[PDB]
Amino acid sequence: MAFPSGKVEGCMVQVTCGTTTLNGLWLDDVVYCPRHVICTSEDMLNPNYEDLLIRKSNHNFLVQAGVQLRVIGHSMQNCVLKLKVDTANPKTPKYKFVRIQPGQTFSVLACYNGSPSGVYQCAMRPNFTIKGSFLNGSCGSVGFNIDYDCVSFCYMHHMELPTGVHAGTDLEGNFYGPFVDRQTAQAAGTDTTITVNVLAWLYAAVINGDRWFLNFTTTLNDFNLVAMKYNYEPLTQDHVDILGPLSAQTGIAVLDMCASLKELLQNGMNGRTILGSALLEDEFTPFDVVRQC
Amino acid sequence: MAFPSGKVEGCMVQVTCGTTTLNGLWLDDVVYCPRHVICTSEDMLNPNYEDLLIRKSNHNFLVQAGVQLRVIGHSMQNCVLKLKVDTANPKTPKYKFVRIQPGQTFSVLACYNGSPSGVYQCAMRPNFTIKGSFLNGSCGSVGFNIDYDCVSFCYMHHMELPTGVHAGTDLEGNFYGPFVDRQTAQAAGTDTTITVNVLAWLYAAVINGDRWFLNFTTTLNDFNLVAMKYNYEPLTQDHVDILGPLSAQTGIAVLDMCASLKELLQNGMNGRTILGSALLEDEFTPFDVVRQC
Ligand SMILES: *C(=O)[C@H](C[C@@H]1CCNC1=O)NC(=O)[C@H](CC(C)C)NC(=O)OC[C@@H]1C[C@H]1c1cccc(Cl)c1
Ligand SMILES: *C(=O)[C@H](C[C@@H]1CCNC1=O)NC(=O)[C@H](CC(C)C)NC(=O)OC[C@@H]1C[C@H]1c1cccc(Cl)c1
Repeated sequence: MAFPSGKVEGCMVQVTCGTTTLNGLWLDDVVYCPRHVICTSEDMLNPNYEDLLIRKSNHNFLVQAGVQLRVIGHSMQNCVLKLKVDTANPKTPKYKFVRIQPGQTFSVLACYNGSPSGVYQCAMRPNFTIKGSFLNGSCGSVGFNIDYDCVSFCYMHHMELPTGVHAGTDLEGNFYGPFVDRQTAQAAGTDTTITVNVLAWLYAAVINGDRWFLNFTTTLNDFNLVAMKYNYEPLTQDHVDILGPLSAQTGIAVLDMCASLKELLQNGMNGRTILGSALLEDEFTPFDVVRQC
Repeated sequence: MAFPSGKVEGCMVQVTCGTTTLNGLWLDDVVYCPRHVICTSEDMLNPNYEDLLIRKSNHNFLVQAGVQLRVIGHSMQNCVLKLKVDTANPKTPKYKFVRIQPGQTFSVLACYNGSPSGVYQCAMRPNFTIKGSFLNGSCGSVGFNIDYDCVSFCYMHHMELPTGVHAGTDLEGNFYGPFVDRQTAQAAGTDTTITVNVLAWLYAAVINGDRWFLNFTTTLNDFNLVAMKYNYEPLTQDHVDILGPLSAQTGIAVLDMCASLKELLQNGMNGRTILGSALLEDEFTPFDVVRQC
C-alpha cells in the first residue's frame, strides 16, 4: 500500500537538455531535477558538472508542464539542479524537504517524460539503497510521505547500481549512501534486514488472523545474539518502545514476538506463508502497520 | 505498482445514513455508494432493502465532500445506491463503467470517512473474489484502471468473506461472483491460479536479469495436463497470443517458458527467489508487464 499520489502528480514536469529528457519537481517557482540531465553520452562517464553547467544557459532548458515554462535562473545544489521559473505552480501542496533514515519507508511516483505512470512503496535499505523498479527516463521521480496534508519529499531517483538496486538523493542533492552521479561501477555495503520492520510485519499478521508462528521467549541480548548471525539489524530498546502500541493492540509481549521470530530464522517457515508471503518482509514500519490497523 | 490515484481522489466523498458512514463516488451529479449504508445493526443480518429504502428520504443522506452536498433524488440500482445531488463534481474525470473479467487487475484506492488513505493493485480472482486489505468503513472504495486519460471504474467494495478475501460489485451494482449484500456466511468457489499471469511474471523476471529458471519444452495439451493438477487455469491459444509481444521482446518461445514453469510446479523453486519472491505470482497481467517494460 502506497500513499495517494494526487498531490504529487500535480508537481511533475518534463525537463529537457540537449537530447536528454527526465522528470522534474515543480514546487512554488522552482523545478528540481537531477543534474546529469546536462550530460551527453560521453559526459556521463566522468563529468565535470561545473564546466558542463557553465556551458549552459537558461534557454537551453525546456521545461514542459502538461505548456512550456520559461527559465529565468538556474543553480546547482549538490547533485540536484534547481530551475527558477517565471510561473509558480498553482497545484503546489504544503510540502517540506526531509532526509529520511535507513529503515524508513516512502512512496515513489514513477514518472516518464514528466507523466505519472505508477506508484509503489519502498524502503531506505540499511546500505542506503532502495529495491525499486526504475527504467530509463525514470530519473527525477521522487519519493514522498504524506503527514496530515503535508507532502514530505525525501527522495529523488538518479541511477541504478550493478546489482540492480537503486540510488538517489534527498531534495537538497545529497546522495543517500556512498554514491556519486557518474556512470561507473559502484558497490553498496552488505545489506541487512530491518528487524523492527519484520516484527511489525508479524504483528500485522497476528492482527489478520495469521497465528501459526506464535510460540518460548528470550532476552533482548539473547535474540540479538541470534539475529547478528542472519544479517538482522540488532534490536534496541527504542525498537521495543516503537512496537509498544502494536503490542498493546494485540496483547503479545514484544519479546515473545521476538522469540517467535528467532524460531522462524532458525527452523524456517516450513512452506507455510505469513500474510501470503513465503519470506520475512522488512519494508513495513510499525508506523505503517498502525496506519493500516 | 498501482495507477496514479489523483483523478480518483477528487471523486471520493463521505456518505452518512443514521450512524453508518462509508465512502461514495461523486461523478457528474451522482454519488454512488453501497446500499447497505441504509442498514442498521439489526438490518444487516437479512435486510429487505426495498422496505428499508422506502422508509428513507433525501434529507436522511448526509454527503460531505471535504462541504455538505444536498440530495435531491435517490434510487437503487442492484446492490448500489445512487444519489442525485444539486452540484456536479468539478473534478469529474473522463470515465466509464466497465465490468472486468477474472484474471484482470486493477488499482484500489482505499478510503475511510471519504478520505483517501492508500492505493494498491489487485486482481479479480477466478472465483470472483479479491485478496485485498479492507477494514471497517472501507466500503465504497472503488477499483479502477486508467487508459489514456480515461478512468475505467470496475469495482466497488462491499464486504469481507469468512476466509478473509473480499467481494463487491461493478459500478452498476451487480456483484462479482455468487455473493449477496447481507451479513451471512458465504463461500467462494475453489480458487485457481491465473496461469497466463504467472507466465507474464516469469517474462518480467527474464527482462530483469532473473534467468536461473530457464530450461526442455512441451505441447499446449501437455503443459495443461500438468497444470490442471496444480489448480492452474488451462492455457489456451489466446493466452499464447496475448504473451506474443513479451516473447518477441525477450526472444523466448512461449511454450519454452511454459516448460520452465512446469519444472517449477513439479520440482519447486528450491529456495531460490524470482523477482524477489518465493512464490509464483499471478496478479500481473501481460498488459501490466508491458506497461512496465
Ligand atoms: C535515468 O532515468 C537513469 C535511470 C536508470 C536507467 C537504467 N535504470 C535506472 O534507474 N539513470 C542513469 O542513466 C544514470 C545517470 C548517471 C549520470 C548516474 N546512470 C545509470 O543509471 O547507469 C548505471 C549503470 C549500472 C551502472 C554500471 C556501471 C559500471 C559497471 C556496471 Cl556492471 C554497471
Ligand atoms: C464496510 O466497510 C464493511 C467492510 C468489511 C468490514 C470488515 N472488513 C471489510 O471489508 N463491510 C460490511 O460490514 C458488510 C456489510 C454487509 C451488508 C454485507 N458485511 C461484512 O463485511 O461482514 C462480513 C463478515 C465475514 C462475514 C461472516 C458471516 C458469517 C460467518 C462468518 Cl465466519 C463470517
